Amino acid sequence: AMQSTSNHLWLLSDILGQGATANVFRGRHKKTGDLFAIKVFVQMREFEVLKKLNHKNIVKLFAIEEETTTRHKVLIMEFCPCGSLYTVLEEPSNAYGLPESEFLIVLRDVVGGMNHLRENGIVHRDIKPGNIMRVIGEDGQSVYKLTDFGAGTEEYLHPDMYEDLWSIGVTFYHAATGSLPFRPFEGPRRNKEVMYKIITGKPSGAISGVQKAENGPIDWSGDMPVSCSLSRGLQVLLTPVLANILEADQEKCWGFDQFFAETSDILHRMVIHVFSLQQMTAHKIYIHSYNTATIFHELVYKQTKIISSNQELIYEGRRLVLEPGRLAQHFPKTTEENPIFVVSREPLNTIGLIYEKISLPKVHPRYDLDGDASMAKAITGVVCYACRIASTLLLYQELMRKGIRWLIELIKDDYNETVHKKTEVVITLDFCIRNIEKTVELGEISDIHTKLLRLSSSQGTIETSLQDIDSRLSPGGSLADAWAHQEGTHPKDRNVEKLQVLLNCMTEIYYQFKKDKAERRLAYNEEQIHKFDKQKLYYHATKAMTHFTDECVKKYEAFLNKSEEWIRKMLHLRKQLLSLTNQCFDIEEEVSKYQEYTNELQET
Ligand SMILES: CN(C)CCCc1ccc2oc3nc(N)c(C(=O)O)cc3c(=O)c2c1
Repeated sequence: AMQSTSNHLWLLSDILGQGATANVFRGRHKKTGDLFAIKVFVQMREFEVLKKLNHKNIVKLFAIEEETTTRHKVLIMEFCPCGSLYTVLEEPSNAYGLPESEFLIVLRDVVGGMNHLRENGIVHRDIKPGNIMRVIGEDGQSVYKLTDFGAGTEEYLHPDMYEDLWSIGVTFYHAATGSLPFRPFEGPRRNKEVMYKIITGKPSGAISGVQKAENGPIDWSGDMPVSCSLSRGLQVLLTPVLANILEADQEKCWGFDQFFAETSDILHRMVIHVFSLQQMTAHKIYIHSYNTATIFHELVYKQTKIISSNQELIYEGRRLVLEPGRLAQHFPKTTEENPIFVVSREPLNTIGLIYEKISLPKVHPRYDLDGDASMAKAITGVVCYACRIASTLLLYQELMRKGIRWLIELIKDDYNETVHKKTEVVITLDFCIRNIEKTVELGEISDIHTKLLRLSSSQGTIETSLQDIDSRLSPGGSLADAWAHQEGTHPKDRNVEKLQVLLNCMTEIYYQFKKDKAERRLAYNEEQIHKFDKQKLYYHATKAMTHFTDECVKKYEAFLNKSEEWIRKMLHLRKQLLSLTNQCFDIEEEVSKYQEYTNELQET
């Protein structure tokens, strides 16, 4: 049994969305077989004007047909097989926030879609992840579209409307943190009056309000949580956009013009990957392609507290000198695995990666299809977070080994250049101390040897202290990079994939529990499978957290503690080589005052 039309037909089992106004079914065309989104319920004019609406970020309304049996007005819309943004946020990998690249696609499509709607004059009123569909483009990247804006949601209401830019800020915060900005204790249900009190609290600059106790306080915050998977450079640019659109004051509201301007400023910026080798921290500098490198060093300082003049950059095993006027679009292309390492002559504190330390929530023995579903979603997102941090800690160590293996070669290049200037002084020394011996009232000569022999003696002390550094930069010379290969974790251990095996098992049990919740009750046979796999869900999470802390974190903190000591020894050797090289330049000019002095007397 199923309904049909003159051109389309759909099964009632293939139901997609179910709302108050109508329901949307997954249907096909009677002549082509292509899949369409069939929506089964003044109109003839406001619907044909939605047909001409053609935009990348808007679901195309193809045609309007009338059903056969009930003669109901049926809308033939574009089918989006990936679901809505809410479906994307339900996956455990996005439980603590979307990927940073995926987050930029959402912001670009949402802004690009509403801007086209404002050019035509359509107010969306309700903008939630349920109103934003996802389509895979021809290139493989996601494409987000708007669809439902005709005649919103309890969690995405303005305080004055609770009794346009508001729901957009809640959606972006939800997509960036994986959670809602204003959450009471028992959720926005019976604590609905608390939800209204949270919004009317209007802390202006703050964007979050977590009630971690029943009828307790409201923990405000103006910054993104630590679990946010976005880069620190993106949070600095995203925070003021949300804070200025999350307050009831129309006097202090931004409006679409200032919103579209500042959002376009973020999307027009390219990414420059920079890894602080002395702090063991990876960063992402969001800089426009037309800015100079001076502004680039400014953004590196605002994210690493490194002075611009002290920023010494390394790229692909060689030093990198950035001209203060060199545009950002002419910088070398960088990735997360091949960034621009920044080192400074000043001593820097070794911090490492900062992440939220979360534990496993206890599993309840109550057989509750809704309880086990909400429990499986939270515990699987925790493993995704631990699997995310594990891969980040592995990347930090692998980036650390390359940066250290490069820096020792850059130091050996500075040592070899000192040898070049040493041979220039030794040749000048010998060809001037012996050219006097050939020619040899004598105090004009004896004072030279008492000064030339002091130069050859102090120059020799540089040679002894240089070959010592050559012995320190040798394998096993109290500065070798061999410890980095024999301390932390490696891709050979395959720790990220060992956690990802247990993650897929927990996700399949979660997806099965997600299906078990749709079914109101299970049979006796399926009930025990739901209980047996529920216990396996705990053993998989316990096995992963044990392997995460007792292997990934222990080896990381052992590698980090070893790195903090090697940085001091490296900073100590750089100060000696710099002094020894400076002791070769000042004596290079001290032998210049004597090579022309007595060697060239005056006589007709
Ligand atoms: C990857 N798997 C988990 C997909 C999840 C289920 C699904 C699939 C396709 C869909 O395609 C839609 N296409 C539309 N045009 C509209 C609308 O316009 O409201 C709504 C939907 C869905 O909800 C939907 C859900």
